Amino acid sequence: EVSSKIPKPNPATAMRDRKPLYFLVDDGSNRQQRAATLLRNVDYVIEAHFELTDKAGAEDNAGKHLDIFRRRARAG
RNA sequence: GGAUUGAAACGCCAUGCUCAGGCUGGCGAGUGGGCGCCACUCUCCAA
Repeated sequence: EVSSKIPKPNPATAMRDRKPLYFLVDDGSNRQQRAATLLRNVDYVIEAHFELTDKAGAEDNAGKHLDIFRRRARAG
């Protein structure tokens, strides 16, 4: 894996003088090795329900979104 | 259309099992034993 993220550029100066930008993965300490332990077979069932946000418009109704959700889930 | 301690993340670049060594030297299938004992082509048919 990699050691660090990328920095923000300045579009103006970048083009006004052609300059390459990149991150060099293979260089020195940039390379980092990480181990992991993980599950191998899973299955679950989830129970939940909706609730109205404060910014919601007056026309919004939870049941409508719930029906949309059921449609989408059935259709995959 | 904000936010699954999440969003991105190569095990990678390459190296001869090599050089060589006798299954050899040699040993008798060899000694010896009867196919023998004995038995009618014989009775009669002109040229």
